[PDB]
Amino acid sequence: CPDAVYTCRPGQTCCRGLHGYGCC
Repeated sequence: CPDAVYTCRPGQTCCRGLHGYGCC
């Protein structure tokens, strides 16, 4: 999931981004 190191908001959805994974 994107919530591994990056910074996002609580309750985000694991959405495959350009860097492999990103917060929806």
